[PDB]
Amino acid sequence: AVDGFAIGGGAQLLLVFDRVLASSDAYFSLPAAKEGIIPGAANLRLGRFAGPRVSRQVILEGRRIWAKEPEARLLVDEVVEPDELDAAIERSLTRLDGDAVLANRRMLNLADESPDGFRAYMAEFALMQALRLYGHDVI
Amino acid sequence: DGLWAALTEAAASVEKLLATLPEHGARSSAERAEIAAAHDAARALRVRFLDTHADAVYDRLTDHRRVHLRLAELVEAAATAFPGLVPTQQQLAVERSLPQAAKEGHEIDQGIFLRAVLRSPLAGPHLLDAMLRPTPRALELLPEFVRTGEVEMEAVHLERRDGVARLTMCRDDRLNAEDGQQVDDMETAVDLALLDPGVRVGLLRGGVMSHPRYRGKRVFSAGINLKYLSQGGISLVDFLMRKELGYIHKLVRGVLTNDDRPGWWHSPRIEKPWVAAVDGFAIGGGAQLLLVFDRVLASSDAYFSLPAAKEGIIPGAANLRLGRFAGPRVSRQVILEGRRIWAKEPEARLLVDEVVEPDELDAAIERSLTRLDGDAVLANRRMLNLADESPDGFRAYMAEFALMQALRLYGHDVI
Amino acid sequence: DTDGLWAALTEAAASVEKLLATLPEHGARSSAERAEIAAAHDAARALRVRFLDTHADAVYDRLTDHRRVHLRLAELVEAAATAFPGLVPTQQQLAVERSLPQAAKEGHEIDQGIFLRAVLRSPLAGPHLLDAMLRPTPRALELLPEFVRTGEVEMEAVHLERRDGVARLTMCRDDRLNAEDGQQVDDMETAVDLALLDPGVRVGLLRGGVMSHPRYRGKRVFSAGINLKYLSQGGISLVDFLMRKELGYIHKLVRGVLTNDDRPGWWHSPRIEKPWVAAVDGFAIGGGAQLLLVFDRVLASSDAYFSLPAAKEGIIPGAANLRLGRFAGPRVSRQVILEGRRIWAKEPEARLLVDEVVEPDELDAAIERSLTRLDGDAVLANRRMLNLADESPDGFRAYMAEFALMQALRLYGHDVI
Amino acid sequence: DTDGLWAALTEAAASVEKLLATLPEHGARSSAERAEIAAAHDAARALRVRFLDTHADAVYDRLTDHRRVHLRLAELVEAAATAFPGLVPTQQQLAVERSLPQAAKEGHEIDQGIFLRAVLRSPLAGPHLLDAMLRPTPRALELLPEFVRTGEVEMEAVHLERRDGVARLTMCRDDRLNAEDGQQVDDMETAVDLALLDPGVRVGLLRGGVMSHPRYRGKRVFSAGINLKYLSQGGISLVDFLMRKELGYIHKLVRGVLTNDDRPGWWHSPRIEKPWVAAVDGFAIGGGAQLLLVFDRVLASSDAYFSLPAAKEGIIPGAANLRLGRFAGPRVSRQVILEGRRIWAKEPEARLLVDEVVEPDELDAAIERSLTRLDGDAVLANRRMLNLADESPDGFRAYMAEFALMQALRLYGHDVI
Ligand SMILES: CC(C)(COP(=O)(O)OP(=O)(O)OC[C@H]1O[C@@H](n2cnc3c(N)ncnc32)[C@H](O)[C@@H]1OP(=O)(O)O)[C@@H](O)C(=O)NCCC(=O)NCCNC(=O)Cc1cc(O)cc(O)c1
Ligand SMILES: CC(C)(COP(=O)(O)OP(=O)(O)OC[C@H]1O[C@@H](n2cnc3c(N)ncnc32)[C@H](O)[C@@H]1OP(=O)(O)O)[C@@H](O)C(=O)NCCC(=O)NCCNC(=O)Cc1cc(O)cc(O)c1
Ligand SMILES: CC(C)(COP(=O)(O)OP(=O)(O)OC[C@H]1O[C@@H](n2cnc3c(N)ncnc32)[C@H](O)[C@@H]1OP(=O)(O)O)[C@@H](O)C(=O)NCCC(=O)NCCNC(=O)Cc1cc(O)cc(O)c1
Repeated sequence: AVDGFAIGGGAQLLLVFDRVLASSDAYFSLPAAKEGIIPGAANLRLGRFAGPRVSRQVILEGRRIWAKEPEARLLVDEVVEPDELDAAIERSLTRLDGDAVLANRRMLNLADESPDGFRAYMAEFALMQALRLYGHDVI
Repeated sequence: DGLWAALTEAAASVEKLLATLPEHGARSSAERAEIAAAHDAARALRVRFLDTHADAVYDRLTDHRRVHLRLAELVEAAATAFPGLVPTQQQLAVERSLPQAAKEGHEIDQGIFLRAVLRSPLAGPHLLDAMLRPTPRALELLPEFVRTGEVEMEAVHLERRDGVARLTMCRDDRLNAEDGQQVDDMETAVDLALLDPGVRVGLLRGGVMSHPRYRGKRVFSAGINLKYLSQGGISLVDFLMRKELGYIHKLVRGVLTNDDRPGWWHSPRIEKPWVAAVDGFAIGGGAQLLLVFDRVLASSDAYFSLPAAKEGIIPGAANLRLGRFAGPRVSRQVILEGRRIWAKEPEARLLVDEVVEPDELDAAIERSLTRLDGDAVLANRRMLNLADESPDGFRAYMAEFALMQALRLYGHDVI
Repeated sequence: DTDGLWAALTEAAASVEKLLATLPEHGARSSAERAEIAAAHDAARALRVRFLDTHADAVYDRLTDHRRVHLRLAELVEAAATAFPGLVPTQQQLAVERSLPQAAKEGHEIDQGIFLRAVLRSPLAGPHLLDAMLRPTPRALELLPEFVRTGEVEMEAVHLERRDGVARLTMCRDDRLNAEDGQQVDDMETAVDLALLDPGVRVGLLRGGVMSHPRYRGKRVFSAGINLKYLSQGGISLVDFLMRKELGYIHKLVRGVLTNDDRPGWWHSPRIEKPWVAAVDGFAIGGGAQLLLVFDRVLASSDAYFSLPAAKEGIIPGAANLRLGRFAGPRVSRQVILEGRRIWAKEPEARLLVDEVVEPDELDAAIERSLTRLDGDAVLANRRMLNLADESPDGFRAYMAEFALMQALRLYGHDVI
Repeated sequence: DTDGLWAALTEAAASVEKLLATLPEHGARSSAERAEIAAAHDAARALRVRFLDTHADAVYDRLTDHRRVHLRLAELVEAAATAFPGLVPTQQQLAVERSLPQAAKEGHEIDQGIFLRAVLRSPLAGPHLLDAMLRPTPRALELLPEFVRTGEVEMEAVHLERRDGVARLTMCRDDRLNAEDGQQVDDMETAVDLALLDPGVRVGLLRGGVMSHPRYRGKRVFSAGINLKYLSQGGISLVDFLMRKELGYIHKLVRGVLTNDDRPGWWHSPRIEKPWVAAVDGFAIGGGAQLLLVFDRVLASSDAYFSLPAAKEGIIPGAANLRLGRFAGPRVSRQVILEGRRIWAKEPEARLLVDEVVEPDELDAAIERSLTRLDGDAVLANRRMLNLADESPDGFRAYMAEFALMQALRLYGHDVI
């Protein structure tokens, strides 16, 4: 559930949950673009959520999607006024209970992101990131 | 006929129980029920008298539509020339002293009056024309403003620059929360802006806020001051009416000037294009005004509402305009169900023109003012308004408002 | 008299009077026999107009003791018939007419059309006749007390109910998909009237009940429009249905009912008005979808649509021509009306007439939460203000004037049938 | 008459007449000499107004034997000139004014603007001058028979052609991408009267024919704005084009043509109207897109765009300021009219001027299939009732009245040139 805002790792995590809720006053970004480091596994996942086009407007040009703009539905599931977010949230948890969800979830992930896919990506990350750490402009 | 005195004994009885009874708050139940019944018979009579004698009453107060009188002036003049028809200065004074919760609702009479006046195809266009003429305090500070280029006033901060009359809502305490003193600095900011030959385009925005929840950030407006509302600080006439017949109307049609300066035959009114920029949010009157500018800009983090729906009062002339902006369907989701359109949701484009990130709003705004310069804009603007909202349309609406609002003022739940 | 028209008209008709009297019924109609009856009619109706263009207010003043007695449509046209023979059909003529094969009638209702129009075009009569069809009907004034004590009233077309401060109206014609006719128009006005008066009703509700016909069994439909049956046969009445609907209850939903100078606060609120909510199941077609443009809040179920179908050969769909515009734009409206387009609840342009489009298994819940959001005494004030800005008393009056003679024309235009 | 506002005016026109006749030719004039002649015009025009605010109906009654003779714009202003010297330019002065460049003209048209504005504000002469403009023109009337015969007219601008009940208009001006001008407007109205009085036509269609200019060779092109070069050069007549085309043919596409009490049913339909379908190829700029705001069905190509370019330095974009808001809302219409926005065929908001958008490949078949959906009778009785609610008689006239003098002032505004 997103209150206020999801910037950076905050946003990165939203690409791994089964259901994302956010109050209408929210927005999301990774706006480390011109100087910051690589935003984790976002470069690996944001693609499958909002295409290569948006994916780059976000991560490369530093754009941010506002909770209420149409394109926010590529990342979030539900968007409601903060003074009803609580119930939106509760009524949410009770919908993913059954063991039917455990199975379907599990297959869906097997399709979205696979073992080789994550491994290959995390490999290059290990180094790429290192270097991006000790890089003049990020420092 | 003999309607007058009829009305008179009516205000008579009322005047009576106006002393015999104990302070409001300790009456009972044929105590209350009796004053209440009284008033009704009186106000009921105030109406019948005016339905047939408004034009007369108006003619006597203005030497037959020969002297333009602003709202305050007109109602006052009405009081001393027709005791019982509308409250006197002092009478109101007693009222304003008490808290909006315990008043006898004497404003409702001004509501019944001002209504009948605007309902006439003779008096109404005149009371209106009269509320379009430059405000004295404005003609007072004009020369000083023209030479200075800067006028500092409690709620508003005017400033001419590059041909722009930039107004800046600066309640560095209270989120520009409107109040009948702002409605004054505001109507003066507009006039000066319109009469300053050096101004071509107007700009309305919010200054930086001092309050902790918003220190260092601009805020457009938080609607009306809910506080003074309960306390008895929101004048039906001096604020709620003066507001819609005063500056807000000027932003549409301009300042009715005196036959002086070449062109008056084709343009008795000086109008200019205005541009509103929204920072943070436009709640209430803040939002209401956005339905009258030539160009609205807003940072992507903004939203708008009038979310007085289940208890509050009528949101000004919104009920009259929001329709033409977003259909009867949305119009009601906003005003009736209390919904708010977020700057970035698609439906925000029914109200705003441009929406950009706050760290580029400044340029979006500048590049905006330079686009409404030519005299081609003055003409096209003027015709567009003639189509969108017409004279009869506004008059009819403002009429019923005069009363409807009055009553919505002294209504249990709003209080 | 002086004018002269009253005699020209009095004779012009006198002619038709005879000509009809002599010639046989229709179809026998030798032949250009008709061209004569034709011309007779045209010269007569042409005269009915000129007379009223200059004497409507008078004629109206005599029928209502100078705008001093409120008379409903039926009453007014009847009163007109006996006091100005030739101007408008008599209870009898209409009888003869209302018992023939629509496609073979002289078209006397057209006379009723020329009257309703001139009467509404007048800024004198106009307001008065309409404030007369603001006023609550007798049937309801009569039924009110039992309603206040019971909270239940089973009528033929509608089923009224008071539950939780909500006037639940339920168009219940399951045999025809809530078709349309004078009894329906009579039950709806009565029902609406009862709602508006019941000091126990804060908000109104209109939904269709479950249908019993085999095509849509178990489910419920909002309305399937005007009963075509009864228009073919003849006999969708121009005055007891078409005009009544628009000036009576449909207009009450917008301005409330007009009460006598009884209660305290009349001087300021002569009419009792409350918000209304309409929920759509299955569909609204025809008159049904016409109503949608008068409701404060509106729900439909995902899998329905809204259309006014008669594009190429039907009639005029009431005030949908004065209202759709304000709702979806000049192109939308001409699409819906002129080219019979249909809109589905789940398509974008649907949010132009619908406030919420909710899965059928969730509709009950949505409806119930909306009835709880239009409570206040502010919502009543903001409602009255908004309707004033949308549909000014004048615009409506004007549109109804022409509609009465135009719908009348369309009600007989040979093609219609 | 007695209040002698006329002698003031008369008196004033002289001070102008003297100053001109005794001061050097325009550009030869000194700063002071400029300020003086200019001061005289203002005092004169200022007086032209005051006189008419109180005597328009009179002046109008004398020029038309008390609203008893319908006179078109040209006729009326001419008649006004000879019967009230000083009120409005004579044919001669208009002749001279034309001889020069916009900006050495004394701007006499402004007077015709003050005149036309006074007449239209009058609830008496207003609707009367407007009915005279709806009457069919002498040229059209002249050609009505040969059109009924041949089924084809071919004027310098348009090219009319009956075909299946369709009055196919085609603004063929390949030389200029169909830039409006004085003649173009004449043929347009003639072409529209023809389509309206020819019983053979049921549905009219406006479309731009193939171009002949190298840049566009081979492609059809709806419209490319008003003929500029004349705005520079002095061909745009405030009356014979700007006003005519609004009060004339463009208004006939809405209400049709007012006939005489000839054929039967005139008592209920004094005007003959029919549906229209414009089709946009390439683009629709200026006056062109102004036309789309009154059609019954707009077809547009995929590559087409719409705009009202007369933004920064120009003249009012026609009754567009009266209609645009109704199709796109106050924030649309200003973006388009004030800021100069341009709407493309394939973008979302194009659906709020256009009904269909199809690839040039198939636009041709599409236009056809729609030409056969407005055939109906209700499609006349729906059309007519929609246009009444869309744009009121008062509403339109109010606009026109202020347009006449606001636009007259634009022709001469310094920027425009
Ligand atoms: C805007 C808010 C949501 C901000 O929430 P926060 O971030 O929670 O800030 P807050 O801590 O609440 O407020 C910041 C600060 O501003 C003050 N503030 C905020 N809103 C107001 C208003 N409306 N008045 C006065 N002071 C205000 C608030 O009191 C705080 O100072 P403190 O009380 O000392 O703490 C909140 O302030 C709020 O809900 N205000 C209610 C807004 C409102 O409902 N206005 C009602 C509008 N109703 C009309 O305009 C009616 C109207 C107006 C007209 O002009 C004409 C007409 O015909 C009809
Ligand atoms: C709704 C439908 C599409 C349903 O299709 P199906 O699922 O195919 O059901 P059906 O088998 O056709 O009909 C089910 C059932 O309802 C009956 N039914 C359905 N519609 C009607 C109508 N309109 N009248 C009478 N009975 C009807 C139908 O006759 C069936 O019973 P049977 O005849 O014995 O079989 C169909 O019934 C239909 O097309 N109805 C036409 C709807 C229509 O065009 N109404 C016209 C509306 N035109 C107006 O309201 C004009 C108007 C009304 C006003 O109120 C005011 C005004 O000023 C103008
Ligand atoms: C359409 C264009 C963008 C086309 O660009 P291109 O492909 O670059 O073609 P061009 O080479 O410029 O023009 C092709 C050809 O058509 C001629 N042409 C194009 N537009 C015009 C106009 N408006 N007038 C005359 N001739 C024209 C142009 O002069 C060329 O011939 P040449 O001059 O000999 O070369 C261009 O022609 C253009 O910008 N025209 C300006 C369009 C314009 O602004 N019209 C102004 C509209 N303003 C109104 O209608 C105001 C109005 C009209 C009314 O009817 C009523 C009313 O109340 C108010």
